[PDB]
Order: sequence, then structure tokens, then C-alpha cells
Amino acid sequence: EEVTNVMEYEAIAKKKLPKMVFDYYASGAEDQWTLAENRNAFSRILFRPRILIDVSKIDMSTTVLGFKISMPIMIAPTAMQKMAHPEGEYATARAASAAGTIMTLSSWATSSVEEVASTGPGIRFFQLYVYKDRNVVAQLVRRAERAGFKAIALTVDTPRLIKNRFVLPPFLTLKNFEGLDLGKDSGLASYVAGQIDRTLSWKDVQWLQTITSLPILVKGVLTAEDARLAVQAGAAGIIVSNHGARQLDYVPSTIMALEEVVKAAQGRIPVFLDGGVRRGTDVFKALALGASGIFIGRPVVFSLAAEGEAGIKKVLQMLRDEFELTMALSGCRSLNEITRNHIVTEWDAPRAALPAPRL
Amino acid sequence: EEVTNVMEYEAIAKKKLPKMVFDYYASGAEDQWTLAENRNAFSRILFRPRILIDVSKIDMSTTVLGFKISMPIMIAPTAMQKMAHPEGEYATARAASAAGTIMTLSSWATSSVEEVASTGPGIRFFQLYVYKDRNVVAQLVRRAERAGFKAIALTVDTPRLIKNRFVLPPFLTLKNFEGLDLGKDSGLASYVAGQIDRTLSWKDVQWLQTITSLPILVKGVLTAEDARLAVQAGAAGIIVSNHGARQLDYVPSTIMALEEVVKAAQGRIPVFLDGGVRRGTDVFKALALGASGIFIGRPVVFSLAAEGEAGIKKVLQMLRDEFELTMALSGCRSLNEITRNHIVTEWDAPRAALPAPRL
Amino acid sequence: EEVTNVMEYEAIAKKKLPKMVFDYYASGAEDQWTLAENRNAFSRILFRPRILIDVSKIDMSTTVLGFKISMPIMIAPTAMQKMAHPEGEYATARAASAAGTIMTLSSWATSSVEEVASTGPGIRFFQLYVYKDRNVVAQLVRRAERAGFKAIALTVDTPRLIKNRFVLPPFLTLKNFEGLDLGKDSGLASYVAGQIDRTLSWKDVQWLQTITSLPILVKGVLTAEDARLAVQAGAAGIIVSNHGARQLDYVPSTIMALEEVVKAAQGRIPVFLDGGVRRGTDVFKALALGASGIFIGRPVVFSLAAEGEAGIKKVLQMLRDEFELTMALSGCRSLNEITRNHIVTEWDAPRAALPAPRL
Amino acid sequence: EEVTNVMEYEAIAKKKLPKMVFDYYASGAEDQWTLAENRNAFSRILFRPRILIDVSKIDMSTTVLGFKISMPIMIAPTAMQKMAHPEGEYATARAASAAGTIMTLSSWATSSVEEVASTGPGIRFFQLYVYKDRNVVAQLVRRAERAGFKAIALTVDTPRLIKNRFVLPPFLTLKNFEGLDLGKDSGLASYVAGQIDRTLSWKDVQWLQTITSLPILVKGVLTAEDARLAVQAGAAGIIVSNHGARQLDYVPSTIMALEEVVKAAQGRIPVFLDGGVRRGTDVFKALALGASGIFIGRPVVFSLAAEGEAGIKKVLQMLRDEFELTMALSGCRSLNEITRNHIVTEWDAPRAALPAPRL
Repeated sequence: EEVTNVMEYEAIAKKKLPKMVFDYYASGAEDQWTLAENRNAFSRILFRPRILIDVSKIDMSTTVLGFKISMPIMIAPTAMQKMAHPEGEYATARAASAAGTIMTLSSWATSSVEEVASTGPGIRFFQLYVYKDRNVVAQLVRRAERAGFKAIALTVDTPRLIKNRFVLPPFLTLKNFEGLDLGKDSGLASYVAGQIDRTLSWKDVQWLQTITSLPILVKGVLTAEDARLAVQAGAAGIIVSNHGARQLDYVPSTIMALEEVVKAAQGRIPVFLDGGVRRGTDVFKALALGASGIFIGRPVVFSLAAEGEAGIKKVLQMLRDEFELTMALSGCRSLNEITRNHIVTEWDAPRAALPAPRL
Repeated sequence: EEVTNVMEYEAIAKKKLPKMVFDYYASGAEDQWTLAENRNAFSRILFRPRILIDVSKIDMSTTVLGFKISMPIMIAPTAMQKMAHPEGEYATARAASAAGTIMTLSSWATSSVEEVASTGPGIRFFQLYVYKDRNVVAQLVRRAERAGFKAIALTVDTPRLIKNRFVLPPFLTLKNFEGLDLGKDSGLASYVAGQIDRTLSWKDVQWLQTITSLPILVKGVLTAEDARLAVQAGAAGIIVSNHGARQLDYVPSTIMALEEVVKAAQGRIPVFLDGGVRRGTDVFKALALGASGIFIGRPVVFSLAAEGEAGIKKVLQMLRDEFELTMALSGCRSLNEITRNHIVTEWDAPRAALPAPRL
Repeated sequence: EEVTNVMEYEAIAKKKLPKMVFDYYASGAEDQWTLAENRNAFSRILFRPRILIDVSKIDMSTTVLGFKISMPIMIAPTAMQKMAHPEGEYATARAASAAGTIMTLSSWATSSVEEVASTGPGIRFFQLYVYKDRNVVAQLVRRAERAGFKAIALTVDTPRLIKNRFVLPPFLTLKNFEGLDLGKDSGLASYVAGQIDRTLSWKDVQWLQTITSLPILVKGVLTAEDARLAVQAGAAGIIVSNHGARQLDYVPSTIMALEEVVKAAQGRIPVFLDGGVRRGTDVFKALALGASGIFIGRPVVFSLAAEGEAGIKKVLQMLRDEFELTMALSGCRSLNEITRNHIVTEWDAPRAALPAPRL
Repeated sequence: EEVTNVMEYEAIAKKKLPKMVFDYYASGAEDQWTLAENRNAFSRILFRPRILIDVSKIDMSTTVLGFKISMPIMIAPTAMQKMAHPEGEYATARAASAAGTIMTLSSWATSSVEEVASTGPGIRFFQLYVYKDRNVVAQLVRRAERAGFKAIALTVDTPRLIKNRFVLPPFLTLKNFEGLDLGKDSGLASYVAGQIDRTLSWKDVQWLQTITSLPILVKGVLTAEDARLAVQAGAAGIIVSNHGARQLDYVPSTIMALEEVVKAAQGRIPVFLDGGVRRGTDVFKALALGASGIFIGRPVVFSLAAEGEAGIKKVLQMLRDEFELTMALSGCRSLNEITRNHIVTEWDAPRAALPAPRL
């Protein structure tokens, strides 16, 4: 057999895993997400290649929050990875480290921040929800600090807004909550589901900064308005993400938003994209729209379920290889050379209609 | 079994009812309407959600013509409801009352204004056609006044512009006409079909105001021009509605018109939408376009035919629940917060192309 | 059985007629035309109806070149109609007369101008090609003058630019050429096919005016440029027509052109549309775009083949009835009331985006 | 049997040839190309025909780099043509000569420049890659000069960016490299695949001009920017071409680029189009967009495989015949008359919306 693309792991994982486990990842906690996310939007962006530029050597390295990484391609959090494969987050952490990139560990990981750190050196971010008990937030942040984690990826939605639920077997737990002072008991899983705060505002983002000095990334910004508020709130970065609620027919376009968000941020902080990135051409398109990098979630868990650590390694290498080739075809020798003029979007004014210069 | 959406009652009603009865409601008196009304247009409007706004408590209450109601979702007139279910308009009136909203009673109801009122307290509107005999109009208006009705919903078309006709059985009549002085006889049904006035102009809207002090709602306005004329004619509100004539290939877009009509009305009077509202996301989209509320017709009759009063109650609760969730996902805590900037339409100038501020 | 629409005669004629005869009419001399002409374009024009206008009495009468007719719907030339039905042009002439409209007689009719005139009073136009022998043109024009014909419909293409050919049986001929001085013989059919002039320019349109005082209509104008040249050349009217060459993938849009042509003509002369008009809504749309009337070709021959004179009568009555209803639904009491603001086209600036007045 | 169009040879060649040989030509060295290239884009350009212009005599002759040719239709290089038919490039050269047009000989031809020249008089161009060994470039250029070739068609990509490979049989070689000094051996095929230079820049285009006085054509320009750089680099012409990489989902539009490139070039040098030209209407559309001519590649090899020299002759004659007819239908008597106003593109401002003149 031979796996040739990132989306081909999706079938192998469907087979390998119990239906509910696969659906939980493919479609999220509820059945709200689509697997075809952004595939149409990405399709409708075309390239404007430059020729006769020496691209024999492509540099795709970049810096994220001061940390040098090998490619603008990072790993998004997906919860309880030991459900997907016995090695779980351990495998994700090792592959990320080996590929020279960043892993974000889920708040709901089946492995703790220090377990992840025990695997060796690597730059890691930690997913945080603001829980109702602010002292519990405090304990999570401190544990992640001690484990050497570099940034907070703040998720700002509620996963409560069902059919895709399963139980963690007794041998597996939500390890980041294990051992923490929770105060004055229907199980640990129920606690972390019940205690997500429904009243979150920007004031809470500012509060986070009184308990930690770690850079905070705010996930979910889809508008110029919230991009400005993120900057003013002291966010170190923005993640443009929103998987949608398909049963409600609630679709927001992240891609259309990406450029708007980037422009609003005014170069103050980096802007990342998370959602349906599957091709090297997708990565290129997001960066040309002005994103500083992207995150992939589903492809990592699927390839973990399919081949463990070796599969994650392979997904990252395929994405990487297509990205390099895309840059080469475009005439771009580094990330800096990936300009807005290397793509064309449906909302671009047609260049063929414009008068050409020469006075 | 389990009904999960508003449009799922449509199948149960098809089964339960004789073909002609169902077609009469699904497609109107003639075969001119489409059941897929506005579904495509609504599909092509996307959301612009705001984050980090406390939406734990959503207020969706509003005021319509001075009357407080629990949600911007009201019931449209559908004729002779005892054909759909033995309790007919009685069931519709009770469910509307219980849900804390407004019912509009059809001019052609199988139950009179006072029967409807006998069921208890509730804000109700009455559908009026201007009949050729102006004294008959006078009697209908006075009966509705006496029964405690609050507003006239003036229908301005002729339902004469066939294959979907049935007879009312002998035990059922057009109760609003029963007992009235009709003057100097081929049946009551033929009278109310024959005596609709074909010469109606704005002068007739002004005439209505000499016989009644009730606020008049003008149904059918699809243009800036007629929105201005409605205001100048003394209308208390506008209903943007037009089910189309599909066999003639006569399609007008109500949705495109909604925003135009609202803008033309200049905030003077409320603008409502009637036509193919089925989802909480539809309700949200109409309000963001500037409508003050919406009416649903078909879903009410269908759920009446399927489950009686309990079905209407259920349709209203489903629409309501999806609406709240839509507002929550959008970052809107009240109706006032549902601004034009919370949606994006195909005719909107692309924000991603605009230069972002910061001088 | 029951025929309900204009395009339903198309099947009956397919059955009734030999394949080659039907194809010749459906697809033209060669296989170049499409039967679906303009159906998509017409589909993408929507209505902007006005309400509360008294439309109980619709006047659709108009004047064409000084001649009063009952409706802006006229008959286009289709050749050798005795192939389609034994009564041929005689039947077309009588039905046109009875409906109170204009018939254009084909240059290639199986019945002469005076035969057509022998059927009784009626306003008729004659199709002319400029033949290489200018003296033959002279004879055709004079015969048509003598027969009481009112205008020249000048066709300016060459039908030579095959698989859809048949022979006229011996009892049928090209009657307009019969008896004329042709000078110094492979048959009459070959003569009229061979002697169409390939060198036609606007100078030839001006030449026509030295041999006749009849108003000349120029068929085929698809651009602002040729509309201006038609006016300057002394044309009394323009017919916007071009059936396309589908095998060559040579598509020009007449509909998009219609408005452009009308605007260029600056109200100097009337503009007509010929090509795929089948619905009352089509007629309305062409007039709102600024055409003074339309011609129908295929539907006339088909209904002739299907039911003779009675079928043509029926096609005209169906088109007429749908047109009236379309005007009624639009709030238009006469042709004068059919303004550009009663439709919306894909190239119209969206009114919903504009700011509404009230200073 | 009867071949009626250019794309009908595609099936006959599929049958006649081994799968790998056909795929290599249909889809290129790798499987990256699409056979449907530009077919959709060309479809969405419509005509604006002019009438009453004498087109009985169409002149389609033109001048390319000072050389008079019979039509703006030239032959693109396709490698190793003896794989497609025993006579190979000999057949292509003779048919081009007979049709009075230009052939470009592939760098990878199974026949040398002097063999091609031995067939008789004809204007020919030679495809060049810049190889790592600049002295080998020197030898190729000199051999082509001596053989009477008129221009360099510089290919600037690398065909290395697999499944569609075959071996040349022992009796066939890459004849342009045969006998040349290659210096200090795994076969000739491996040498010419391995020694393509990956570091090419505009400096190399300028270097070409120090070793030859032949006009250089630069293939691959897709942007205003590279069109300007081609002019400044001393290029004698630009070929707008890019077959895409479909497996990578890497699509650039050549057609949209064509007009932009032409405008940027400011009339300094000719602009040609290569890629999916199959119809006379395609040729017309490219010229109206401002191209000076086009090249066809696939249709030539296919018709060679199907009927040898007689097939190429036939492809050229079909393209030619449709082109003439297209010009005739458009009202264009020469290439000069093919203006930008004879087509309409999706990016054109709608003329129907503009106000017509007459002050």
C-alpha cells in the first residue's frame, strides 16, 4: 500500500477506530463540523507565478513568538489522543519535536504537560479554557509554566452549543486536571465539561495576564473589530478559526476573514489560520493572505490512529513537501517572498481591466 | 419517533391530509407557490460572529405596535384551519397565546374573531381584503374591534390571478362572514371569492382609516417606492411578502427587497418579512437585514395537521431555540444587537479588499 | 388532450413532420441554432412589482411604424410554410389578421405577397435579402408594394455560413420569385440560394431607399455601434436578432445587447427583439429592456404544423394571456408603464446597497 | 469514417499509441496537465459581431518576427515525435511548410535541426533549455543557426517538478545532442534530463544574447511584472503558457493573464498564447485579447499519430477554416480588424449599464 496525501489517512482512521471516536474527531464533540472545511474557498484562489527566479534552495523556516521553527506548519490541539492510539500525545509530541515544529496540547489531553515535556526538548503551546474556578486556571497555567510550555492558546467558545459522545475507559483520564485542587464529585470528565465559563469577555483575557507572563493567543477572531480588540487586550497573537455549526446552517467563512483580520491587526501581532488546511497549496494561500502560519488538527489525529508517530511524521512531511513545491512554482525562495500578489481571489479587482504603466 | 425541525412536519401533513387540502396550503389556492421559497437566498447570506461577549442570557423579547411579545416570530394567516385539524383556529389561538406571540386570523377562517377571543387573552391581528361592498368591510372591522383585535393586516393582491380547490364540508363555514348583512345567493364561499375588489389603490388604504382607528399593516410591498407610499398613506407597518407565480415563471425576490424596503421606510414604521422562514438562522438574517420580526404560515398549519395545538407549540419552540442559539453564536444578547454588520450578503462590498484603519 | 403552453407545440410538430423538415425549422437551415435560445438569460431577469395600482383593465395595444396593432407581439418569417401545413402562409396571414397583429412574410415563402393579400386586410411586412441582381430586388419590392405590404424586414446575413436540407415537392415553389424576370437554369431553388450577395454593406441599405419609400427594418444589430449606423443609414427600425452558430461555439447574447442597442438608438427608431420569446414574462422583460415589441418565429410554424390556423391562433392567445397577467402582476396598465425599473438584471447595481433618500 | 474537429484526433491517438506514450503527450512528462485546458475560460468569452461589413474576402496572413506566414496559427514543440509516428518531425516540418506556417522543433526531438532543414524551405524556431553546461547551449544554438532556424523559444521551467515515462527504443535518439561535445555516461537520455539548470534567472536570458543574434522568445510569462522584465531583458517576444500541476492543485489562468501581459508589454514585442487552443473561436478570442498568434502542441502530435503528415495538414486546415468563419461572423476582414471590442469577458464593465452618447 501507499499513502500519497494528507486526506488519505482519513479513510484508514475511519476503519481503525470505533465510529463514535472517529466522528468525535471528524465532526467534533457534536455533529456540527464539516470535513470539507475551506476546500471550496481554497479552490477559488488561483496563483500568479513569477518566472526566472532561482528557487533551487527554498527556505521555509520562520519565527513564532520568538521561537525558530522549521516550517509555518504547526499542530492544533485534539483531545484525549490515547483514544486514537496507545501512545497518544507522547507520539504527537515526539513527531512535532522531530519535525522541528510546535505542538499545542489539548486542555483535555490524556497526557499531562509534564509527560509531554518528559519526551524531550520542544516548543509547545497549551490550550486553555477559562474555567469558572479561576484558581483552577491558575494551577493549569503554573503546571504548564513548570513543564516548559511557551504560550497559551485561549479557546473562547463553549463546546456545549449529544450523538458523538463516548466514555474514556477507566485506565485513561484528563491528566492535566489530575492532582489539582478542585475544592469541594460525579467524575472528572463531568467536572471539566460542566465548569467551562459561559460569561467570558475581553476582561477575562486581561485577567489572564495578571496570573501569567506567557504570550496569549486568542482563537476564534473572525472580524476586523475583534482583531483590533485582541491587540488592545494585549493578545500576543490571533488564531482565525471557526468550524461552524452545520446542522443549524450556521456558516462563517474563515478564509474571507483571514485577510481582513490580518489587515486590522496592522502588523502588531501574528495571525494564524486553523481549519481545513490539507495541501501545500492551502498553506501557501493562507500565508499570501497574510497569515504567519497555520495549524492542522484532524490530519494529525487521523495519521496517529493509522500509523502512530510514523503517520504524524508522514503527514507533516507531505504537507511540507507540497508547500516547498508550491513556493518553487510560484517563484518564492522564502516565506518573506510569499506576497499578496502571488495569489488572486474572487474579490480582487481584475488586473486585466487595469491600464498598464509606462509614461 | 422524533421531529427535530420545522420542515419535518411537512411530510406528516402530506400523509395526514387529502392531497388537495395539502396542496392548497403547500402551494396556495392555485399551484403558483414554491415550497422552497427563500431557501436559496437565505443560504447565500453568511454570518460575521463576534467573540468574547457574555451571551449566557439572551433577551429576544420585542414590541410590536406597542404590544410586548416574547419573540420576533409571529403567526401568518392560513385560511379554513378546521380543514387541517378539528380544533382549527382555536388551536392556533391557544398556542400563540401560550408562546406569548401574535396570531393573525385569516379573513377566511373557519372560526370567527369572537370564537378566537373566547379562548382567552392574547394579542391578535386580523387579515382583511377590501371587498367591493365597503359596508361589509365596515362590519368585519367592527366585529374584530369588538373581539379585541389590535391591527389590520391588509392583503392587497387578488387570489384570482383551478386545480387546488376543494369544498368546505357542510358543517364548516367562513365564520367571519356569518351573520353579516350582505344585502340582496350561490353560497357563502362563492360570495367571498367573487366580491374581492380588483380596483384597489392607495386611496383605499386611506379610506380604511376613516372607518377604523386600528393600525393598518400593508402586505406585499417589494420596492423602495411602495415603502415610501405606505408611510405617506398612513400605514402603521409593512409586510414584505410575495409567494410568486411559478407556472408563469414570475419570480420576485423578497429577500433582496427586504433591506431596500427597510431603508426606504426610514425608521418610520416597522417592516416585517413573510415567506419561507424555517430556521433560527433565517429569523436572524431577516432582522439583521432590518426587519422588526417575521411571520410563519405553512409551518403552523402543517404542525396543526400533524399534532394539533401541541405541534404548533413545537414549531414555535424549535424556531425559538434555533434563534437563541444563532444569536448566541453571533455574540448578540438582545434584538438591538442584531446589526447589519452581523451578516454578509452577495451584494456587500468585500471587507477584505478595504484598507484597515489606524492613522 | 390539452396544450397549455407555447413550447408544447414543439413536440406535436416533431411527431407530425418528417425529421429534416422539423430540424430545418427547429435548428435552421444548418444545424447551428439552439432551441433553448435566451431561456437562461430570461431566467436571470427578475421582476420588481408595484402594488395598489388599478390593473383591472390592461391596455397592451401599440403602434408600429404608424400602424395600430393589438399587442406588441408579431410574427417572424419562416420559409416555405406549405411544407409545415397544406394551407401554409395563407393560414399564418389569416391568424395574424384575426389576432390584429403583423405578419412578416418570408422571402422564401411557398405563397406570394399577392396570395397573402388575397386573404383580406392586414398589415404585413416582407422579408428581403439583397440579391446580387439588383433588378430582381426591384421586382420583389414592387410586387410587395402592389400587394399592400408596409415595410421591408432586411436580413443582412448569409444562410450559407448541409445536413438539414430537403427538396420542395414539385407542386410547391418559391412563389415570390415565380414570374419575375431573372434574365439568362438549374432550378428556382438553386437560383435563390446561389444569388444572395456576400458583399453587403451600409451603402446597400442606403441604395434600398432609392428604389422604395417603404420603411426599412434592419435585422441583426447587436451593438451600440451598428445601432448608430442603422439610424444614420436611414433605417426605420432595428431588429435585435442572431440565432448563433452552436457547432462553431459561436454565441452572441441578444438579450445583453437589447438594452445597449435601444440606448444607442436614442429613441430615434423602434427596436425589436427576435429570438426565443416563449412566455408572457419574456415579452414583458424585452419591453422593460426598451424593445418596442417582439417577433416569434418557431412557435408559429410548430403550431401551424400541429393544428394549422387554429394552432397559430392559440399560440398568439397564450402568449397574449400570459403577457397581460405579467403586466397585471407588475402593476402596469399599459405598455408605457413597462419601465426599466420593473425588472432587475444581473448587471444592475444592487438597490439594497444604495442609501435611501429623505433629506 | 470522418474527422470533423481537432479534438477528435485525441481518441484515434489514444487507440493507436501505447498508453504511456499517449499519456506523456496528453498529460505531459508527469501526470500534471489537464486535457481540458482553457476550455472553460474560452467558453465564458462571448462575441460582439458587427454587421454590414464586406467579409467575402478574409485576409488572415501575418508577420511574425519579420517573417510572413499564412495564418496566426503555429506549431508548438512536442518531444520525440518518432514515438508518435515513424516519420516524426519530418512529417511535422513538411506539413508546416506546406501550410505556410512556423514549426518549433523540440530540444528533445528524435530528428535534428539539419534533418528538419533537409526537408526543404520553411521558417522554423528551436526550443531551448538553458543547460548547466553553457558550451553545450552554444553548440545547440550554432547547429540551429547553421540549419537556418530563425528564433529561440526559451523554455524557462524545469520538467522535474514518475508514472508517465517510457524508454526510447535503441533505433531512436535525442538527435540534437548527437555528435556534440559533452565532455567527460549513463546514456544520452539521462544526460539531457539531468543537466537542465535549476538556477535560471533573467541574467541568463541576457547571457543568451552574447552567444547568438537570433530573436529570443521567453515562454511562461503570466504576469505584468515578468512581461516588463522580458522587454527590459531584450526578449523579442513572449509566450503566455503554463500547463499547470493538477495533482498539486496548482492552477494558474493563462487566459486572464494574456490580456494583462499584452498590456504590460506596451506594444514593444509580440505576445503569443500556447495552451488548449482547439477551435477557430479560440484563435479569435486570443487575438482579440491582444495576442499576435497562438501555438498548438497536442493536436499536432495526435493527428500525427493518427494519420501522419496528412493528419497534421488536416488539423491545421480545420483550425484555419473555423478561424476564417469566426472572423467572417464577427465582421473582421483582416487580423488588424480583430479588436478587443469584438469580444466580451466576465471582467468587462457591462456596456448595457453605460449611458449612450449623443450630446
